[PDB]
Amino acid sequence: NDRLIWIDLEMTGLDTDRDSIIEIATIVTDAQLNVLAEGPELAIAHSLETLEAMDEWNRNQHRRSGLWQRVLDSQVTHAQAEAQTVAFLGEWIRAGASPMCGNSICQDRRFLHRQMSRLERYFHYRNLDVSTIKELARRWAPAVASGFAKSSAHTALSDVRDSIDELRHYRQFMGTLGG
Ligand SMILES: [Mg+2]
Repeated sequence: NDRLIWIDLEMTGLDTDRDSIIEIATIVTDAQLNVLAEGPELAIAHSLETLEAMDEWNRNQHRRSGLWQRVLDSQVTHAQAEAQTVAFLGEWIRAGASPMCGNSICQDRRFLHRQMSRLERYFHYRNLDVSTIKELARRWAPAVASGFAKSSAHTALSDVRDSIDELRHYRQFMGTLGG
């Protein structure tokens, strides 16, 4: 172990039962949050009809980021993206060792469970959600949030990259627990 798998996904919506994963990205860091390697960043093939069926903020966001065009042009399926990610991970850590790390990852895990089971099982059942710390800061030390801002970026790779930086930021104000 001593290595963490960070992941983030983009979806068509919020319904963990109906919506679909359209983009995925992973990053492996050591226990001290140093990036060791960036995994494949894949947009997943979906029909134009599926994209227009999304809400409004969703459509605008993905349009502006360019993900909308990557999805239509993509030739990668859920199974293909799953296989490549698992292969990437296989070169850094054995299955079942690392918790799933990121922001609001419970939501992500529920999507993986349905569309990318093999990848879901590659994770330890434990989650490492930066949101938990964000919630505590918000209630106990509001000022601590003022020092961090998320990247302008939009892709999943920058999002996961921001999650690591966010924890890295909070760690400075965690005292003894921060190490
Ligand atoms: Mg996310």
